[PDB]
Formats: sequence, structure tokens, C-alpha cells
Amino acid sequence: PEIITPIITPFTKDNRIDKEKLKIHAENLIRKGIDKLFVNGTTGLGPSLSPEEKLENLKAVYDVTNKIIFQVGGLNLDDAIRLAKLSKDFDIVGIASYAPYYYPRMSEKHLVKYFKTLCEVSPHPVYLYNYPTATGKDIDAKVAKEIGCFTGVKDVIENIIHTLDYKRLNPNMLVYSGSDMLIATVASTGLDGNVALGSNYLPEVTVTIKKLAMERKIDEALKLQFLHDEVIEASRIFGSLSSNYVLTKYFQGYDLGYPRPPIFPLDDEEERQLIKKVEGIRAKLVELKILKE
Amino acid sequence: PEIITPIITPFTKDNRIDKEKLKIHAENLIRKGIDKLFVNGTTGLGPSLSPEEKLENLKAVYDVTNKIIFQVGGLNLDDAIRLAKLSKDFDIVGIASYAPYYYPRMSEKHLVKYFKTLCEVSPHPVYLYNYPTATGKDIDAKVAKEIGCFTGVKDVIENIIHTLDYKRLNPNMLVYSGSDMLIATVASTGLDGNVALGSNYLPEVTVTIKKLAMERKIDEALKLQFLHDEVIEASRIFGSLSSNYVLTKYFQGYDLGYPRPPIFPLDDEEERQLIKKVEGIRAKLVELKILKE
Amino acid sequence: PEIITPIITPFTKDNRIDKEKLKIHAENLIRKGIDKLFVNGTTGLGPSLSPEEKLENLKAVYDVTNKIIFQVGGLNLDDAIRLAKLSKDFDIVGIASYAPYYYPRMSEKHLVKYFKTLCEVSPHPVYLYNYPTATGKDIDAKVAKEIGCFTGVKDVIENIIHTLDYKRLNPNMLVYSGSDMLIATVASTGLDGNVALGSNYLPEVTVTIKKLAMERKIDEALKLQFLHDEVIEASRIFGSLSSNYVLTKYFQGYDLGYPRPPIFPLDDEEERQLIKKVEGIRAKLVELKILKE
Amino acid sequence: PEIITPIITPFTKDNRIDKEKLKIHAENLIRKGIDKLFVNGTTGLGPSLSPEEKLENLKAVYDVTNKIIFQVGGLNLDDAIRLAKLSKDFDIVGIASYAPYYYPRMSEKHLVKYFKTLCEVSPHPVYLYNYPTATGKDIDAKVAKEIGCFTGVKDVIENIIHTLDYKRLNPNMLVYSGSDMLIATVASTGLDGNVALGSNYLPEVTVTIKKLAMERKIDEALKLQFLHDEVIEASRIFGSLSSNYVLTKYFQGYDLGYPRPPIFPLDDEEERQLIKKVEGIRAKLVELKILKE
Repeated sequence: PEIITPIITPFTKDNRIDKEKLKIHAENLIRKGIDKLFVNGTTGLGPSLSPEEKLENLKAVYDVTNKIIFQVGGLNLDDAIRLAKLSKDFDIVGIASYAPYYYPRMSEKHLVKYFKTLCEVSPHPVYLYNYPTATGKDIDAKVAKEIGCFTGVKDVIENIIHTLDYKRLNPNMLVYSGSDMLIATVASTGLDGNVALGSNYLPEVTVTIKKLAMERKIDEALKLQFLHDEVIEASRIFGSLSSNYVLTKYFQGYDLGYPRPPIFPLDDEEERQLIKKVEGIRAKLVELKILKE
Repeated sequence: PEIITPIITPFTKDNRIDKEKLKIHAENLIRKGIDKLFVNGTTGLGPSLSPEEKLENLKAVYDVTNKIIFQVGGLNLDDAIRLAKLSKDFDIVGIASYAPYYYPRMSEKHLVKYFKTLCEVSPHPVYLYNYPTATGKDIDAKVAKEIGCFTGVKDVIENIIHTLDYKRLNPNMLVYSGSDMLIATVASTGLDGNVALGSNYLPEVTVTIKKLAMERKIDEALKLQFLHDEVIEASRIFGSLSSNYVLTKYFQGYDLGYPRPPIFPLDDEEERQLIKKVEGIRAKLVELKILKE
Repeated sequence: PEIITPIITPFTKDNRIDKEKLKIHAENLIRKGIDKLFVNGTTGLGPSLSPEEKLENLKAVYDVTNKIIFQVGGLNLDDAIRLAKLSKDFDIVGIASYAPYYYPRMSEKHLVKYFKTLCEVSPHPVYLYNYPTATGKDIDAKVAKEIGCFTGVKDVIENIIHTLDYKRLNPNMLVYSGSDMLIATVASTGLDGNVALGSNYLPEVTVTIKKLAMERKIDEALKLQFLHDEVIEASRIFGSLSSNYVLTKYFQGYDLGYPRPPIFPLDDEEERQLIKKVEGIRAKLVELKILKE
Repeated sequence: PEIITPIITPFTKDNRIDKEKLKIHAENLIRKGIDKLFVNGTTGLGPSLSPEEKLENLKAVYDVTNKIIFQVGGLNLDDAIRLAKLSKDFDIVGIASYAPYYYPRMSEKHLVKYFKTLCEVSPHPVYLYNYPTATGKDIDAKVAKEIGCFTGVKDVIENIIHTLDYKRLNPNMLVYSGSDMLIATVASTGLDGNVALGSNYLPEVTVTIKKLAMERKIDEALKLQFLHDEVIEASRIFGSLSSNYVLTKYFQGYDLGYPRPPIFPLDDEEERQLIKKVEGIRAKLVELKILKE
């Protein structure tokens, strides 16, 4: 199994993509063992990015590695087609799309047309980015089997019965969970890994949870998963998408600038309370020789 | 109270706004009694539009009438501020914004900041576009009071208790329902009216229901409400957002072009089945002398 | 429209039904203008009551009035059949049942059979007690039409569209809402009335809201509705079903004993804290001359 | 890790517990590898049983094995307290209780008081029977810690992060999942086992899944889990609670009578169709030498 990072998109103070900070961040992650990079996902504020900005993220990360899954979805299908086509010249893993978001009660027939249309034009394997809470509809294993063209799926859902069902109906499909709290579980139950936003700021931990599991040292794995669980929670206190920046800078020692409002950055005091929550978990992890002093 | 139409956005074969069909459609809605027009709402596929297209829509409808509320929201706070300020030069009713959509678990603080910010730059009254199902969060009465600067609210929710609470905790606020099926109810329980996608294709009906409720002929108003509900129901089969195009062409007799994929247009078979579903209702509406044979 | 009280079941300290405190309560509710009494409802802890105890409450209230709808449902169908049958010796308004509760994902086919069985054996009209949050399923207008034998429905749901649908699909059916916070609206929109737990402790208020709406004195009907909403909100601090005992003694002046654990009574501190929250409301209610002294 | 059967309560034509069929079923289950027997659970129609019938089920199953967890809860605390005390004389594993069911929006204070009371009176370890979707409320890991006195939890939820959290915050607690579809996952991820309803009719399978996962043959374990998953799906076509009787008679060869209305038994045509849906599976299982022809 693998650990896939839905990479953060660092923005400048004046709301541009800081291509340099993106590259450092991508470089660090590859250095610390991350298998692939998922670009323009939720953790990267993909839905806040223009088609031009989505392409920029690909170009910036393509300098660092070609193990990229390139998210192109949106509510303008022509922008998504143009993006999928422009990836032809990029030797990457595949492209991805989440479902058309916002609009409730969208017909299965219409949703199927959308993903089929991305497959008919894609010059790479096509991954399904399933995130019902964010997009407001579910491409479950049955609908994915009927699309018939996905090479994998990132299932962002608390229900893991739902994630396993993809394998059951598509034995050949790569199945990833999007929950950080299930790295140990995923790795041990026969799935292909985790798209984990927590790997942005603790890639050492998510990678290590994985190893321990494949070594059938599940007891340890859970101990480590649970520490990771506390950090996940610390980030929700103030808004995990904004906390990702503070956490990555705190654990990995470089700046990722700011998010894109209405994803507002944490202020000086929110930053203090967040670090005061994880201060002790950091120490324990240097103790356990998982982080460098 | 008022009927406010969340006006459809017509698209050409080339996926561009059809300015002339928009103006044609806007005229008819004003001439058939609609009080104001909500531009770049859900029914208009607001989220699917660029900021330049959101402004395009305003410029084109202003040609016909200034009784407009201008929706400017999005996931780039800068683009919305720009849009909100550009409205200075239009003598319109207000601007509006849904809460920032897609991203879950957004802090109340971050959500209040997003709206207080728009209020801060706005040269017109600011209206709250509350659509919890489509956006993923609820700017309810307490939070709207906390925000402190809304002139009105459009509450897209089937819980009318939730809607009354706005009037209770904000006595001077205009409180509209976004539910086509409560036009009789809203009018009769002291609320300021409805924002009704259904008024796109049968503005004769939404207006008549409200009038009938004002004259306290509530029994006669429900009878027309339930006929309207059935049309609402029929449009859901193939996707209501697409079907309004068909229905508007069918009941009002001019064409509105295409929706923007992934909001796909009904096909010829789908268009024909919907009409067969509404022929019997149209008959009863002719019978009532609300429509011409 | 009508106000129907879901009458509390008074319990002694020994976990017995206090029949005399009950009769007193019924007498007062009737004397203050309540139209009918709903016995063994949620507010009278029906599901906590045995078949003998339900019948007991019917015998008890029948001593005071015959304007009684008699809930009989349960998870043992032979007990419900018996209660339905035994009601023949009582000249009441009808019987009623919620859907079988607790067990998730019950089949419409089986749910229809449950209710048709009660209709086949019922000596009186049958009322659908629809409470989806409590029973775990929904007997909407479509399933009620299919069942085909309901004289009326009590619809405990935040969604008034859902309630209107019973009228749309069942024009002859008596349609009540079970939402205290919608008494003015229900009355103003052509529905048949409310089943209002808050009429246990403030029947003066609930009846005046109804009357004001019937007179189309809408803003004054809302004024009183919004105070009532504040009492409802106060009751939720410590548990609404237990607070009803404290609130009814406070406003009506006679003590109703205790609820049945695990519906724990409020302790004396809690009782005093809840009364501190409603001293204000009560003061205004005296000023407005809806309550005495 | 263990498989615990939430044993079925078999009823006669006359709606009485068939003590003798329950003992055969009970003996069989233990003998095919079932670890513990959960009595009076959702699958046994717990909420449908009088307290006497809850004690009668214990006395019967106790004649076969002392590996019994004795669920005692209900909406009359005095009955529960007394069912707890009467278990003093049975040398069993422990008692359990779901949360008080039906009544929505109950206070965390009262829910804790409920479980603490049972702990105060219990002569055996107390198990939390957590079933959010049946009871209408959830006792999460956090609350179970507050309550403070649970030896084990049985988490009936399709969300396995929710289940793992009990072990996170309560390391000394036995944590079982209630989902038949996670037997392989639960066993390979370090949790303590499953409360599997489908082990009523295919105990061979649920125990072989478990064995396989313990043996790290995760691929062979999943293939068998996917078989079992289909049987679970087939059981829903008609009412899984009802279908379980048919399926046990089919797979195990002895009839368990009827369920209790309103849990209606399948009729003969429903029996036929259901068997046709699982005939193929019964063949695959005999092919794998898991079942004898």
C-alpha cells in the first residue's frame, strides 16, 4: 500500500500561488518517502483555483516528481476537458476528478455522462475522487463500475464498508481511503493505501504507520495512528484547511504562506493554541525517533 | 411580500451567455408581475460562472430593469469584493452571497469574517443567500444576527421554523423563502415572500398564488400551489435545473438555449416525456384562465 | 383549526400513574379551550407505557371528556390489536399509532401491513402518528394514500412542505402539525391544526395564537408565537419532556408528579434554573393579559 | 478476536418464545466456533420483549452455555435495574444496555445517569450496546469514558473510525464492531471482534473469515467476506430481521419459528425468492468445503 499526499497549495499574501514554496514542500514530501502527490484536491483548495491555476500547480510539482495525480474537475466541463488534454505531455500517474459539486439532486445519468466524458478525452489513467460531504453526491462502487473507466478511487468517507465495496465490484481497481485515521486499518485490510492530508505535515508518521502495519506490528501501528488522530483533531479546532499551513511549518520547518480566503489563515493567537495542543505529541515523536530533533 | 425570480442563465451552443435571450426572459418576468430578479443564483448556475460572467449577467439584466439583487459569491474572496464594488455603478436593490461552499467544517468565525467583509465593501444592501444543502453549512438566524449587517435573507430550506427564526431574532430584516412549494404559506404567515425558480417558467402562477394568499383566499391559493408543486415534481425527474429551460420554452414560448455542462441539456426524448407529464397540469391552468389555450 | 394536547402522563414517586393528577390536568386543558386530547403520545411517554397502562390513561381521561384520540401502537402487534378493539366501549374521536419504532430499515410493504391491520380491527377512525425522528422511518403522504384508511395525521416534522403533501394527496384527511413553533403558520395556511405539547403548560398561549391567526391578525399572532418559541427553547436546556412537568406546574399551578426514568425528572436546582429562564416570559404574558396574576 | 452472535429469539405460532428451538440454535452456534452469545439484542428483537421474556431468553440460553452477554435495557429503568440484579445468580460474561430509545434530543446528563445506574446495580461487567441509528442517539468514545464503567462496547455503526476511538480513549476496553461486513477488517486491524447478526445463519463463514484474517491471508479473507456480504444484501430484499429466520433454517437446517409482528415473517413466495437469491452462494460455500452438502 501507498501514502498519497493531497498536496497543499501555498498562496502569497496577495493571493497568488507561491510556486517556490510549493516546490520545497513537494521536495520534502518525496524526500520523506511519500509515494505520489495528489494535486488540486480539497487540501489544495482545488475548487478555489482557476483552470489556469490548476495547470500551474501541475507545472510546479512536475519539476520535482512525475508521480502526480492531477485533479481537473469543476463546474465548467470545457475547462476540465482542456486540462485533461493538456496533461498529454506530462508523464504522470493519471488525472482525477471529483463529482460536480454544489448542485444538489443531480441525476445518476448526468453524473455518469460527466465522468465518461473525462475518460473519453484523457491521455492518462482516470481516478475517481469521491467526496460525498464536499460535493454532495456519491459515486459509490456500483456507479463507478458502470462508468467503467476508473483505474482507481479515493474514497473520502468515514464508512469503510463503502471503500471495500469498490474492490468487491472492481477487483482490478486501485482503492484508496481518504481518512487519515485509517492508515493502519487500510494497510492491514487489503486496500492500496491512503490519500492523507496529514502527510503534508507529518509524512514521517503516515509512512511509519504504513510500514508497521505491513510488518504485522499492528499493536505499535495503532499507538502511532492514535497520536496522529490527536493531531488531526487539534487542527479541526480552528479549521483544518487553515491549520495545515501552521502544522506543516511547525513540524517540517518551512513556510507555506497563506491559504485563499474564505479559507482564512490562523492569526497569532490561534497559532499558539494549536501548537500548545500538539507540543507534547511532537516531543514524543522525537523520543520515538520518528521526527528529527 | 414579493415574488423574486432566481433568473436562469441562457447559454449558446458555444457555451457563452446568450445576452439577448436573457433580456427577453427578464422582460417577460417583469411584465407578468415579478417584483425583483435574483441574478447568479443557483437556478442561474451562479457557481458555474466566472466573475466576468457574473458581471455580464448583471449588465445584461440591468438593461431591462434595475430591480435586481446581484449574487457575487465564490471561493475567491478577492473576486467577490471586486464584483461587490463594481455594483456601485448600478442603481440596484442589493448584492447577495451564499456562504462559501464545498469545504466542510468551516469555523463560524471564518464564516462571519467572510460576510462581514462583503458588508464592509458593499455600496448596496447585502442579502444573505442561505442554502445549507448546496453549500454545506447554515448561516442561521443567530449567525446572521452575529454578522449584523444583512438587509434581507433568502432561506433555501424546507424547514420554515428555521425561516421564521430570522424574523424573530432580526425584526427589521426581510425574510424570503426559497421554496417554490410554500408560496401560499409564506404569503399567509407574515413573511416577505419567496425566491422561486418556478417563477422562471410559470410566473403567472407564482404571482397569482401570492395574490390569492393576500386576499385571504388561502383555500384557492393552495389549489394553485398544489398544481405548481406537481410541475415542480415533474422537473425533478430529469433534473430540475435542466428542465426549467424546457418548461420555460414550453409555458412561455421562447427558447432559453442550453445549460452549462455538467448541467446537461435535456434530450429530445427527455423533453417529450416531461411535457407529457405537464400537459395535464397545463390543461387545468388554461381551465382556470391563468394561461391562454 | 384545532389545538390538540398530547397530554402528559403524571407518574407518582412509586412509578405509578397518578390518575387523579391526570384527570385534573385534562379538566383544565379542556376548560381553557383545548379542542381534543391525544393520550399516550410522545409527550405522555407512550412507548414507555405498557398496554395496561395505556388503557389506564384512556379510562382516566374518559372520565373528564370524550374528545380523545387514543394512541395504541407498540412493538407487539397483538397488544395493539387488543387496545384498538377495546376502544369500542369508548365514544372517542379515534385511535392512532406511530410507525413501529427502533428497528431500522423497515420495508414499506411491512409498514403498510402494520397500519392496515389496525384499520381492519379499529372500531373508530384511525390517525397516522407520523414522527420520523423518533420511530426511525417516515409514513409520508404517498404511503398514507396507499394505506388508504387514515382519517387524519399528526406530522411531527420540521418540514411543513412534508405536512402540506398530506393535503395534496389526501384532500379529505385531517392534517395536523406536531410543531409548537408553527401554530400561527399552520392556522394561517389552511391546515387543520396543531398537536402541541406546549399546550400542556400554556394552553392559554396556544389557543390565543390560533385565534389570532384565524382572525388574520398576523403580526400579533407571531408576537405571541415567538414568546412561545422562547419557552420551548427554555424547556430544552434540561430535557423538554421532563421540563414539561415543571413548566405545567409553574404556569397552571398544579403539580403533575414525575416522568418515568430513564426520562429523569429535573432536580430542584434545575427546576429553579428553568423557572428563572421563564420568569420574564411569564411577566410579559401577564402584561398582555393572556395569563392571570 | 471473537465472533459474538446476537442470537435470534424464536417465537411460536402463538407469539411465545420457543425455548427449545432457541437452545438448539444456541447449542449449534457455540459448537461451530461462536465465542459469545448476545441475548435480547436487536436481532433477537430485544425491544419487542417483555422483561420476563428477556429473562426467559437468558434462562434458556444459560442451559446451553455461560458465554452470555445479557442485554437488559428499556424505557422503564426499574425493569432494567431488576433484570440486572436477577442476573446475579448467572455466571455470565456481563450485561449490556443500549441507550434509551425513541425519545430524541435526550441530554448527555440523563444518558450518563442511565448507564451509571446500571453500573451501580450490576453484579457483572457492563457492556455498552451502542446503536446510533436504532436508538436515535450515540454514546461515543468520549461519553463512554465519562460514564466510566464499561468493560466493553459493541459499536453498531458503519463508521470504523468511531469504533477505533473507543480503544483510543479507553485502552482497557473490549471493542467490538456490529457490522457483518468488517469481520475481516476488524480482525486484521487490532479490534476485538464482531457482533455479527449474519453469524446466526452462517457461523461457519464468520468464524472462517476471522480465522483467515488472524492467519494474515487477507486476500482469501476478503473473498469470503465478499461472499458473506452478498448474503447480507440478499437478506434485505424482504426485511433482514425477518429474513434471518429463513436463512438460518436454510443454511443450518432447523427452523426458528416466526419473528414477532410487526416484524412480520416472510411468506412462502418470499421464502422461495430469497432462497433463489442465495442458492448460488450456498453452492460456492460447499465448493470451498466451508459447508457440508
